[PDB]
Amino acid sequence: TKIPRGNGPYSVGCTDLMFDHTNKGTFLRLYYPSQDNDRLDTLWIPNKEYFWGLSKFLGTHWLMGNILRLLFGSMTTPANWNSPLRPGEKYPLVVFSHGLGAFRTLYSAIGIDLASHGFIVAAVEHRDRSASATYYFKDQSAAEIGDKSWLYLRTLKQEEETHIRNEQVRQRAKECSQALSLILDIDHGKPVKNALDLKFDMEQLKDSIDREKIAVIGHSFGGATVIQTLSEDQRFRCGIALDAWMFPLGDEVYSRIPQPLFFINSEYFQYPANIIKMKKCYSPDKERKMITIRGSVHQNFADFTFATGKIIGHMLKLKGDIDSNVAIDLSNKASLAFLQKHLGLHKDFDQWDCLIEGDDENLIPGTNINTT
Repeated sequence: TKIPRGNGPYSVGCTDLMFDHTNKGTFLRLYYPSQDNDRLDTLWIPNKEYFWGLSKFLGTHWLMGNILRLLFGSMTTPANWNSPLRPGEKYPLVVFSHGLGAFRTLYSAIGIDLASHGFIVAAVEHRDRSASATYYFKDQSAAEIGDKSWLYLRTLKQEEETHIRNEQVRQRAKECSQALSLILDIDHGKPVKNALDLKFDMEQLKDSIDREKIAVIGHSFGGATVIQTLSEDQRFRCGIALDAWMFPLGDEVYSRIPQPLFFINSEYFQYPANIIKMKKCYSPDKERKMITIRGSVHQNFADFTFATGKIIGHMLKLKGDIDSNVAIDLSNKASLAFLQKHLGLHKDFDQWDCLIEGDDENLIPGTNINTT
């Protein structure tokens, strides 16, 4: 695999958690500091139907689905599948929200890097029909047999976009808050039966969370989801929006976000109608920071930027002018510095405080889009 290993000192484990088993329950992929580092064997895209959904998302035919599966169906991401959680420390928690057409496993480069620095990361899978695909179970017996019900991305008419994208962002925010509540309840001993039968004992998570140190992060639609989530749920102490797509948000939200918020943008994705909405979040009584990564594209924040070579990836707009490892390192280091500042962590991530200010050859303070 060319998804980078995390740069921090902790070994990284990965598992999946679904509870309850229904379409209204929570589904997430967990990245976490692992006690041991025995093999990097997590499967990146774990089911054939995700490839089918990606093909529908792309507007391609039957054939693209099977082809993606042949190329990437056995690819790993560098985490220890179902490895025990590293004991004896409480970890800060990130809930992560994916973009339109994505699903929970496609931001492992970020999730694994955070976990390697001592975070637990809960990457939610949304059931708002913004994921290319997702699944749930119609009853407990279906969960026991592994009898999955698939839900695929909803395509919208233009007259639908304003109302449905706003309904979806509100559902997404609810799903982020629900995921946080599930993890906090497990932390304080709620018995949970994972609807997935996996060799990770969820009781390991009891007393494992630093409950004051919680953040929400997300890409694209997931960046709008950060803002909607912060507005509704003050258990989240700060947010980081990766190339936020601001269209889904209602006007009411802009004034209702007390928490610190960091915008990390790609150079080649942003446009004035979107940036003006980020600017609406600024106020002298609030902490808002923005940086833009030079030479990057929207896909630099997701794992398909690592899936292909330099030339095909550039042609497919999965890669920008900047090296993908260089770009994700800048985003991850700036994120860590921001998290340390606003969660009050006692780590050394303040070595990267300069990146929050845009002070790097590969960063722009603020944005290239000067509109206001």
